[PDB]
Amino acid sequence: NSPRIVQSNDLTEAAYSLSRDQKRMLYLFVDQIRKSHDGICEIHVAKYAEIFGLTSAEASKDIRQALKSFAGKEVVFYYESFPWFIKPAHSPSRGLYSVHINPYLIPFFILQNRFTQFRLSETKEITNPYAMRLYESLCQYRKPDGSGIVSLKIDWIIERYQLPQSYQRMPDFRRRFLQVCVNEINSRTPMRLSYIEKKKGRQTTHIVFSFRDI
DNA sequence: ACCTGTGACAAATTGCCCTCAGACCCGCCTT
DNA sequence: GTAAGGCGGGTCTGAGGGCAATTTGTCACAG
Ligand SMILES: [Mg+2]
Ligand SMILES: [Mg+2]
Ligand SMILES: [Mg+2]
Ligand SMILES: [Mg+2]
Ligand SMILES: [Mg+2]
Repeated sequence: NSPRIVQSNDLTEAAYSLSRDQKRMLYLFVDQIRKSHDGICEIHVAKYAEIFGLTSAEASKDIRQALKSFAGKEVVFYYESFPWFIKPAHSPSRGLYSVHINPYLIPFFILQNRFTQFRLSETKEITNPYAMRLYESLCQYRKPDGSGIVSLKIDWIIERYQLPQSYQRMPDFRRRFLQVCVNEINSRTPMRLSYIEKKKGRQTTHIVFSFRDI
C-alpha cells in the first residue's frame, strides 16, 4: 500500500540534474501537490526517516543538504527553463521544513493522455540518480501486465539526463552508466531488464530496452 | 582518422559514529 | 491523610561535527 506517484511525461523527459536525495524529496512534493493549489509543500524529518529507512540524524542531514543545493538549479521542458524554488526553504518548527515550489511548474507536474506512474516502494532502494531517471523512462512505456519495449536515442539520453562530459566516449558510457544502472534496476526493483545496441556504421546510436515484471 | 576495453588516479558519495541542546512528559514535592 | 497545580529532571529528537570504504568521473595506453 505504498504511495502511488503519477506524473506528466513532460517531467519524465525533462532536462535537469538532481541528486538522489533531491529526487526522493521531489516525489513527495509531487504527491502533496497532487492531492488538491499554490506550490507550498512541507517535509517532516521523522516520517522521511521512516519512509527511507534512515535514522533521525541522517534524515536531517539528507534534507538539509538537499534543500541548500536546489539554489540555482533550473528545469528545461522541450525549450523553456524554470527554477525549481522561488524562495529559500525554512524551518518553522523543529523537525519540519517548509518549501516554496515555483507555481509555474504545477501544470507540468499534472494532460490526461500522457503520464507516468509507479509505486514509491519501487524506487526507494535505488542509489544512483541516473538509474532513477532510467527507471522512470521505462515506466512511461509499461503495460498493465508490467512489460514493455522502447528504443532511446543516445544523444537524447545524454541531453535529458545531463550525463557528465566524459560519457560522450562510448566505452565510458557503457562501463559507468549503462551497466551500473541496468544492474541496480535488476537488483533493487521488481523489474527485470535487458538491452541491445543499435548501430549505424561504426557508431552506436540507440539502446533498445526490454522488460517484464517478477 | 575512427572504434573498442582496461588500468590508474581523483573527486564525490555512501552508511556510520559521537555530542549536546530542544521539545515533551510526568513523578514528586508543596500548599 | 487527601488533592490539585507548578517545576526539575529524564527521555526522545534532530542539528551539528566527523569518518573510512566504495562508487563515479576522467584520461592514457594498446589493440
Ligand atoms: Mg551527484
Ligand atoms: Mg546521506
Ligand atoms: Mg566513423
Ligand atoms: Mg594498459
Ligand atoms: Mg591504433
